Order: sequence, then C-alpha cells, then structure tokens
Amino acid sequence: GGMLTLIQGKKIVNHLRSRLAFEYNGQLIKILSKNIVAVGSLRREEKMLNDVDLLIIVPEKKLLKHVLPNIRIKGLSFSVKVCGERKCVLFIEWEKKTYQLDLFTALAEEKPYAIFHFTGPVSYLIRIRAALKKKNYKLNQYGLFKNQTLVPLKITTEKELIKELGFTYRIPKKRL
Amino acid sequence: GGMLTLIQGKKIVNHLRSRLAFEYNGQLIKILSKNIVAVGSLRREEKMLNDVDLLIIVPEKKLLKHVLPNIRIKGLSFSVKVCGERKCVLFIEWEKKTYQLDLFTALAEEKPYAIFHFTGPVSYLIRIRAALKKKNYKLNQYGLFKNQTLVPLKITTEKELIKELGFTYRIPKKRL
DNA sequence: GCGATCGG
DNA sequence: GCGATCGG
Repeated sequence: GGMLTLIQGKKIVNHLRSRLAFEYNGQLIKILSKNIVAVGSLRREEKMLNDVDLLIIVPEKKLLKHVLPNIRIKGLSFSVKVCGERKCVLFIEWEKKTYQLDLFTALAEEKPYAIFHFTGPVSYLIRIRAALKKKNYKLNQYGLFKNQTLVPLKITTEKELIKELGFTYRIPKKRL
Repeated sequence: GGMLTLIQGKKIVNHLRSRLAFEYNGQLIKILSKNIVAVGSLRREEKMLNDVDLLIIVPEKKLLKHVLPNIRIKGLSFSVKVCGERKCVLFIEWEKKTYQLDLFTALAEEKPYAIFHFTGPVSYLIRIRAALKKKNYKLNQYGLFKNQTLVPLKITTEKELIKELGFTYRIPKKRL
C-alpha cells in the first residue's frame, strides 16, 4: 500500500461510508454510515497515513462470522490480504494507486473500548495499560477486566471511559 | 495459494534447494542444501498440501536479522505476504499457478527441536507438550525448558530427542 | 500492553 | 501447547 495524505484518506473514507456492505447467507446487507468510525492515524489527524483505518460497529454477536469475511465495497476494486471476524486488511484501487484499508469490528457494548484501542497511538496505549496493570486491571479493545472478570462500567462514550479509568482526557491528536 | 499434490510439492522443494540465498550487507550468500529441511505436511507425506514448508538452518545468531528479511530465490517470481526473522510467507509462481511457501529459521543448536515442532501434526504436539507440562517442562521449537531454563540434552537428531523425552519414536507419517 | 490470526 | 508477525 502507498502512503496517503490526511486529505486523500478523508476523501476515501467519505466515498466508502455509503458503499460498505456484507453478504449474509446470500443477502447483501448494507453497513450504515453511523456504524463506521474512522480510527487510527486518521482519527489522530496525522499528516501522512500508511493506511486507512475503519472500525465497523456490529449490532449482534451472530453477525461477526459474516461481516468482514463477506465484506463488499460497491464499485471499488480490492483484494484481501488477511481476513477474520475481527480484522480484515484489504488492498484497494483508488485513482492511479493501491492503498491499504484496515477494517476492524466491534460489538455495540465494546464501542468505547474499541475506539480507545484503535485510536492509539501505541506508545500511549502501552503507558495506560501498564498503569492499570499495576493496579491489577487488564484493559483491551473489549472491556476492562480484573482477575479475568469484566468490570462493568457505566459509560457510553470514549471520553467517559477515559475519565472513569482515571486518566486525563486528551483529544486524539494530542495523545502520546 | 492453491492446493498442491505431494508430488508437486516435492518437485518445488527440489527446484528450491539449489536456488535459495540471502543478501547480507550487499553480498549474496547462498543457503546450502544441507541446511534446508522439508517440514510440515510435506514431511508427513500428506496427499494434498496447502503450502510448501521449509526450515532453514542458520549457523549464527547474528545472521537471523538478515536471512529471511533479505531472502532471494534465483529465477522464481515471488512476493512477500509477511516476513520476520523466524517466519517468512511467500507466494511463488510455479507453472502459471500461485502457491504459498512458508519459510522458517532455526539455529544449529535448535535443529532437532525445530524439526520436531515443524513436523507436527498439531494434535501430536499438543499431546506431547501436555504430558511434559505435567512434569513442569516446557517444550517448543527452541528447546526443552524447566523453570524458564534450557535443559541441556546431549542430542543431535530428532529421533534422539524423541527418545530422550521418553516417547515412542514414530515416522512422521504415523504421528498423531 | 494486549489480541487476531496464524504457524507446525 | 506454545510462539511469530502484525493490528491501534
């Protein structure tokens, strides 16, 4: 995959927002724009991107075996590098060039945790996870755990999650 | 990668044996046939293969950062799917079809352990490892360990390793 | 730091 | 059963 500017990346995401779908036992099911979240380097507003990173929110557990493994993009040429239920990496043709499209899935109840994980950057996640690990917590893209048991937090958004975890809220661009 | 017959796989390995090399700070270093071992489904003599599996024996630790990351195959078209110091997955062109070639590296002192691991099958490895784990040992492709410490066994071959571990020696085809 | 999807 | 490369 070629490198992209932030603007090229945003243009691609805009194009993709109305064109993603998946095949479910023969039936083409459209993925809704509101369930597509730009994450990664794109959400961090970095100047150059190495890929385009999208998080797809899926409404039901049963659908995970179907969404990424049967992903469809209307009108766009692509090939699959690797693909499972949770991560799918595609190479897409856009104008004269091939770019890497990284797709991830989260269930609705995982959404704040997923956004936080897939936003990164990695250095920042390592620091946050290390501090929580010292207090016997484990944080990942699915939830907050203690002694291998889900800690049910009363949150809906990434911001609420960050504050409930006891860290300073910073906009994605400023996380390091 | 397409599926291959055992015969096709063996023909490919024969071709590759004299044609593998790596670039080391600008110089092309041939890999010797005696340091190339057919492993996996090929060594188990399975009728159909999903890929061709080769283990490359590397004489010095310092060379690991160079071998797979700078692999060269004379006269054969290939592309890299993933590649590190210990695992490299290639797609090769062979008689107008594309196949998957899986390359792994072992240091000389790891060789019997690596052969045993990369031969499998997986079901057999799980059983063997579980039994050793009950006695506080850990077996992997690098050695036999107890309390995170290498158990120095006085062996050279896979057969000697198997017997020293206290299991019945069976030819690769009959391991289950 | 932690998980996905391999790798045998 | 145990480890590698790559995902943020």
